[PDB]
Amino acid sequence: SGYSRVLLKLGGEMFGGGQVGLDPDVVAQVARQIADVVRGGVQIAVVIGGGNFFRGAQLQQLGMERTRSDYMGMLGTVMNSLALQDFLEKEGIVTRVQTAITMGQVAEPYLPLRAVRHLEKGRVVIFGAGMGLPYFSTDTTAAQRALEIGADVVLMAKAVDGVFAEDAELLTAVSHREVLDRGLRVADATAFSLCMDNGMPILVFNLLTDGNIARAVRGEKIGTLVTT
Amino acid sequence: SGYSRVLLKLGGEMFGGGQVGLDPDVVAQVARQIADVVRGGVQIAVVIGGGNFFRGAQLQQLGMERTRSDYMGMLGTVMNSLALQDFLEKEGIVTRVQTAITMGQVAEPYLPLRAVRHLEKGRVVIFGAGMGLPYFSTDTTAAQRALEIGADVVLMAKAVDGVFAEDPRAELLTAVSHREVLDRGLRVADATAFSLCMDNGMPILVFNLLTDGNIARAVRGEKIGTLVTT
Amino acid sequence: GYSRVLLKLGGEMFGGGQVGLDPDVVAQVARQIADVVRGGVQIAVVIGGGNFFRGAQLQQLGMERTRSDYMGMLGTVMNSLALQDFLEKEGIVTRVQTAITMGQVAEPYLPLRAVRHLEKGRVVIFGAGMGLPYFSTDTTAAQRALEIGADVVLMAKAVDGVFLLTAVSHREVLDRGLRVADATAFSLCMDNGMPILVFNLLTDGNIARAVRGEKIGTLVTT
Amino acid sequence: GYSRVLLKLGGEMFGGGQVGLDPDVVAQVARQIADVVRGGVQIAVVIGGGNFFRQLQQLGMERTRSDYMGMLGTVMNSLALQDFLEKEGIVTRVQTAITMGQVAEPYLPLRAVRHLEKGRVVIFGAGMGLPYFSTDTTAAQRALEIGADVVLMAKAVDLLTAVSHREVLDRGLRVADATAFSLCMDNGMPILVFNLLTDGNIARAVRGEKIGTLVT
Amino acid sequence: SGYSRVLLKLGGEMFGGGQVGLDPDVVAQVARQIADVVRGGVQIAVVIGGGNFFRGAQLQQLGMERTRSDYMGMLGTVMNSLALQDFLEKEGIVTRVQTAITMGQVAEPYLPLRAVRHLEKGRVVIFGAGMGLPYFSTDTTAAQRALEIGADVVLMAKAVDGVFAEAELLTAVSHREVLDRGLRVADATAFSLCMDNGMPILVFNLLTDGNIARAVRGEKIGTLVTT
Amino acid sequence: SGYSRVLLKLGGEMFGGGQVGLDPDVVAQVARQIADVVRGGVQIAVVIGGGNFFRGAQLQQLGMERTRSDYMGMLGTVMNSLALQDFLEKEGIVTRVQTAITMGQVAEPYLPLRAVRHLEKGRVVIFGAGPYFSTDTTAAQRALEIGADVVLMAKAVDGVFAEDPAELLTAVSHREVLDRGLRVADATAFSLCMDNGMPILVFNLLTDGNIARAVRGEKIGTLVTT
Ligand SMILES: O=c1ccn([C@@H]2O[C@H](COP(=O)(O)OP(=O)(O)OP(=O)(O)O)[C@@H](O)[C@H]2O)c(=O)[nH]1
Ligand SMILES: O=c1ccn([C@@H]2O[C@H](COP(=O)(O)OP(=O)(O)OP(=O)(O)O)[C@@H](O)[C@H]2O)c(=O)[nH]1
Ligand SMILES: O=c1ccn([C@@H]2O[C@H](COP(=O)(O)OP(=O)(O)OP(=O)(O)O)[C@@H](O)[C@H]2O)c(=O)[nH]1
Ligand SMILES: O=c1ccn([C@@H]2O[C@H](COP(=O)(O)OP(=O)(O)OP(=O)(O)O)[C@@H](O)[C@H]2O)c(=O)[nH]1
Ligand SMILES: O=c1ccn([C@@H]2O[C@H](COP(=O)(O)OP(=O)(O)O)[C@@H](O)[C@H]2O)c(=O)[nH]1
Ligand SMILES: O=c1ccn([C@@H]2O[C@H](COP(=O)(O)OP(=O)(O)O)[C@@H](O)[C@H]2O)c(=O)[nH]1
Ligand SMILES: O=c1ccn([C@@H]2O[C@H](COP(=O)(O)OP(=O)(O)O)[C@@H](O)[C@H]2O)c(=O)[nH]1
Ligand SMILES: O=c1ccn([C@@H]2O[C@H](COP(=O)(O)OP(=O)(O)O)[C@@H](O)[C@H]2O)c(=O)[nH]1
Repeated sequence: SGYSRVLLKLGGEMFGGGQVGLDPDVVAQVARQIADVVRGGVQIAVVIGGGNFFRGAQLQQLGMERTRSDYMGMLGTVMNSLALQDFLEKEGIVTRVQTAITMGQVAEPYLPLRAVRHLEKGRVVIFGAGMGLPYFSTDTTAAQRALEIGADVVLMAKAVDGVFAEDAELLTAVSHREVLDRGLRVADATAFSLCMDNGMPILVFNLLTDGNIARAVRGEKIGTLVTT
Repeated sequence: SGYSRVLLKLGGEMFGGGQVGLDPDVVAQVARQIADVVRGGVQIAVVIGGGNFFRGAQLQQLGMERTRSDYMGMLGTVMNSLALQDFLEKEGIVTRVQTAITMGQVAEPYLPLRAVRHLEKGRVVIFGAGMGLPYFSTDTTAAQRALEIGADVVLMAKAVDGVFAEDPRAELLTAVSHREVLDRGLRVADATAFSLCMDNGMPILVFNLLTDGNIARAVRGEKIGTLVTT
Repeated sequence: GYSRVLLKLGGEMFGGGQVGLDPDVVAQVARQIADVVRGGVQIAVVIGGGNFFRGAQLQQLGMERTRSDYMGMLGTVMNSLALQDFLEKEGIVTRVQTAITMGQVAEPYLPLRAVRHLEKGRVVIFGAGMGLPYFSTDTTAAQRALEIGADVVLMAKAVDGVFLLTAVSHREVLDRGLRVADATAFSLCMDNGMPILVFNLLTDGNIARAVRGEKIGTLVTT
Repeated sequence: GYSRVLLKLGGEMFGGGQVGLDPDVVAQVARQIADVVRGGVQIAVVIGGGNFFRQLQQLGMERTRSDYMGMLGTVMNSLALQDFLEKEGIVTRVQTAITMGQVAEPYLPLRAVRHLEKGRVVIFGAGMGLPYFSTDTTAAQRALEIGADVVLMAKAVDLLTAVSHREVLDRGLRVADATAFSLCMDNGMPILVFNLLTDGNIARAVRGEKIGTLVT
Repeated sequence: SGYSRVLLKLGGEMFGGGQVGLDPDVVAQVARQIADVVRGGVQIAVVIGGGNFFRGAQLQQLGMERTRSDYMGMLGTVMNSLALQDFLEKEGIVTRVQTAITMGQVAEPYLPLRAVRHLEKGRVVIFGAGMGLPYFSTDTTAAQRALEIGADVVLMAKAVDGVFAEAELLTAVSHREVLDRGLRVADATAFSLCMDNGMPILVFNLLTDGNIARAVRGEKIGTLVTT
Repeated sequence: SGYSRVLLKLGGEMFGGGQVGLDPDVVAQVARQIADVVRGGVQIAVVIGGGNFFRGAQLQQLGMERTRSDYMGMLGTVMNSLALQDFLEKEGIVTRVQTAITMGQVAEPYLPLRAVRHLEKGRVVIFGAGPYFSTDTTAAQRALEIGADVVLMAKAVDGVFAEDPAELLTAVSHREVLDRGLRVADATAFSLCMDNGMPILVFNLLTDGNIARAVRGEKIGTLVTT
């Protein structure tokens, strides 16, 4: 039972708390939760999203170029990354932040072999700037990094308990292909492909209800498990 | 009578519109008013603030560490820089962005000799990431950059007409000495920004940027706003 | 006709159906890229690397895929430096950016600079794919095309088009099941409406005729 | 016997006779490294890349750019070795003379020694980091910088059982590239030419047994 | 009492020994003194001044451009930084030099997260090139580098015992009181940066053998500025 | 003669001129002599040493690691280079500082194809830096790479004497210096020129108006040519 190495995707919702900017009362709750599961010995890499600031396709619909707006939005997710790092630090947790856009003064660059040893060294690894590339999502970054750093599962942390059938019975266990056949919102379509095609399982759970991610990695039947 | 090269300081309210985030109505209007001055033949670099995302000092008081919160603030500065770049592109203006924190993929690093040479080429240089270091401000950034690139004056763009003896609810000042600002307690900039310009004789001009046509006035030498000098 | 183009070169176009480098192939490629820079087209090109290793074929031989994807990606810099040399001997100015930073071998990926190079009449070569495992070169050419703001993706093959449909909608190739490029890359093209033109490069003057706007190959367009 | 060894592997040791990569050859090359590691000797490996060429110097490429492609090819050989070692249960550390970060650790010699002392096998890819250098010279140089006891020139061929640096130069015997050989003869490194591919012959070699040809 | 992580300002006086250029006797003495406090267990980062070569404002007075002169003067600090690295290495002390103006192969760029990690590994971080920007001092660079790397105090290493009142050496002043008495501690702008963030400043005679380990243990030597 | 593009080599100890450090009174006149040349119409590239920021055999004896000791010298050349850039600009001369080690913020990297592009545009280019080589050698190599017609070794003696402690010789051949044992430049520097035909002109720099006579093709100093 259990997952030894996980990749946790935090949306911008987990930083802004719904609205724009930063909600310290959420990042605190967010950090107390990660810390509870690191003390259990799980190696946990965190991929940071950035919708509490900008989203590239949102700003392009307004008139801004998309490329320039995708960089704008990856830069927001570094700001979340520095903020998760501070709150995890007040929790006693050692952090290592890695950005896909290299910014030496601010974080070490993307080096996957070192990111894997940080974990083994018991450090929490924070991937910022997503994948570094415009026309991609942080959902897809979580799929990508999770496959490269040898994660056992991608933990899609949400503010509701799992995947329902419309917005309504919540279903606990589904095939990857079962999700697409029932037209379900599990992640990016692009992200889901990279996972399904490579057999990477995904767990959609309510990270904010107390002590749920620790339940998750112990193997308990928590949330929704997408597995092939 | 006339400034040849200028350094304009845009606070975060020129991107957030008073509020946290990005109000595209304001950058569009600021981008419109910069293009008007570029076609007039002024060389203009732009130091960009980030009040509309994070200030390190206020997050420090919420409990966050100052240095991490200051980096968050400088990262927000490049987000405003890229946004000014976009709107300034839609006005048909050629821009080079430079980040004090080095980010090859996003913008060329801070190289000051190339900066003044883009200006000579007719381009607008946008100075992102502040000074690249915590425990500083973009007001002080403007003071330093203006000095390093040989700007004739620091343009402190505000949304009011200038400095007034006493807040609001009426008496505006046209021309002040540097020591006049100090002896009277007027707020023109950071204590450090101002000291950096006063000690090196850089003039500061505080003016209402948002009234259509006014920056282009200020640069042609018009007696607009508030000029602190000598 | 097209102002900025992103041409995708597979390991076919360096190794030639065998393994390694067949310099008669590479030289003809350079010969044809040469033709279009004289034409006034801004061309950036993405280099694939199946004449050495493919990450998913080595993964089936036994090897770990991550480690093998990097092997594949270095393969493309070898192909990338090869094109550089021959295009130079055709008299063309090149500049090679790698998605995996190597400093001394080539400049890193600076996309705003890749585009000032095009504007200056130079040919930008995009090596090391996207610099990430679990991706293909076809996906790279879509991403790189949208980022440098190219008008169309030239999918260079050695057959002339796909089968010979001369113009097809983005949704019509999903509905008939024709093959144009990787499914991950095509969907990133369809979803952003980036056109893809599949054409025989190896016939003389074909690509020069493609950027000219001529009915050539198979054009996928919504 | 020998305590620390530098092993030079030609392109031949990766593609076999022909071009590209041969899993059989690489697998038996690693099987041989493994029972050596297990034997207690610290072993660092310099990797060549002749399996990615033929015609190279008949196309006219430059040598600067040419030499860099070869150097890139050695890093593909290193990653490949590292994989087949890993399946044999051997911990490795690939270093490159050309900084790459994302692919591999840079070349620091102090930190390579650290790795050997910690029981890991160091693979040196990208050669010397510069054009106009061979691999025989990278081997001669890195054997020196990490303090190896001997350079092991792994050939595919099996008779002189001992010559010396001052003895060979009188005969038409090429044991390695003349720039590499002139570095070893000048600094007192021995050179052992042997058949790596006869089963368990490198284990006998570092034990001190009469194998192949030793140059002192 | 004692300081657990410290930042040490060495002016040009501490390499040129007074005259211009470099004086190995002075530098050796300075490395001896740093080395024996690193074994004490102190994490120590050093900011290197440059008056034994160039000072921006002084070349400015001779006609030269300030901006260019400031850069001249910054490269002077790297020259000193390499000397201090050298003498400390010959004392068997692991050093790491980070330079504000990045040169790559001469030293590593400014990476502050990694500077505190060097200190935690027991290494001596040397801060060359000041802050990298014209129109600043290395006194301000120490005040800045000390706040960001988290140091407990700034050690203004002088050749005199401490801050005087023109005899009369002062053992402990408050920040506000230095400005009110017009005492000369550091820079004007360097002191403000310190005063405004509550960063203490100990001014002491580094040259008298054993004074810095003395200072670090928390003994009352020199002049301590605190609020 | 009539030299159209020249590589001027100055020993660093010239700028410190009398002591250690920098004597602005000397680099000032060096700048204004170089201006007369370019406003005359000659293209001029400059290499400067570092010997003024050290006391003679300072770090030869100090025990310093030679790689680190060399980097200290390269930094001093750049300090010397910026100081020249400044007075040459007050002389009204566009200048460009190129550094062998990339120092983006301080100057521009070394690209020789761009370096002649500067001289063609009436600008002076200044070469800093160059481990384990002397600035004599770098002057030899820059001069070759930028197509210079001649390497002007500006030294503090009138030329090359036959005996040394005589008569200063005015014209020698490349094979003649190696054979007679004459002090022209570093051995590696000299072999770089003699193996590539590159002529070398040794002349005293402290006497004013001499740089101008070198380029003009006055028969001054010692001309070494094969
Ligand atoms: O490291 C870098 C350097 C530059 N850039 C960005 O690339 C763009 C082109 O920068 P370039 O250096 O390629 O040319 P230039 O237009 O700036 O100047 P000149 O050719 O006239 O000499 C500029 O917008 C720059 O900000 C990066 O994104 N990263
Ligand atoms: O990386 C660099 C490159 C260049 N520079 C410095 O910036 C200044 C101008 O930078 P540029 O390279 O863009 O123009 P240029 O004067 O050299 O020549 P043209 O393109 O107009 O033909 C030059 O003085 C150069 O030394 C840097 O400081 N850092
Ligand atoms: O820049 C780098 C440095 C290191 N690495 C790679 O990261 C992996 C481990 O990275 P580390 O350097 O952090 O740990 P280590 O196991 O190799 O050494 P110690 O903990 O004992 O001190 C190694 O396989 C290395 O090659 C990179 O990929 N890039
Ligand atoms: O380029 C860089 C490299 C590193 N760092 C940051 O410096 C800090 C020090 O990270 P280090 O690489 O210096 O050592 P470490 O913490 O990983 O400890 P060991 O593996 O050796 O056991 C890290 O937190 C990193 O994010 C940067 O800011 N920029
Ligand atoms: O590889 C990446 C990662 C992020 N982004 C941009 O940065 C934004 C960050 O938001 P994100 O979409 O990642 O996710 P969310 O915050 O909703 O989880 C994206 O939306 C894109 O606009 C991008 O362009 N490429
Ligand atoms: O050199 C600099 C420039 C800016 N900042 C950061 O910039 C943030 C906000 O900028 P600023 O206060 O200037 O914004 P404005 O109010 O002018 O919009 C602060 O919290 C600082 O951390 C910094 O730390 N160093
Ligand atoms: O972003 C990239 C680009 C390439 N590759 C690897 O490099 C190989 C290059 O193969 P590709 O399909 O691109 O080459 P082609 O057949 O088009 O020549 C891929 O298969 C992967 O193994 C990768 O992992 N990521
Ligand atoms: O951030 C910095 C650091 C140094 N300097 C320049 O380098 C000189 C070094 O002076 P410093 O006071 O630091 O040396 P000290 O006097 O302390 O010996 C300064 O005067 C400036 O000319 C600078 O401009 N910015």
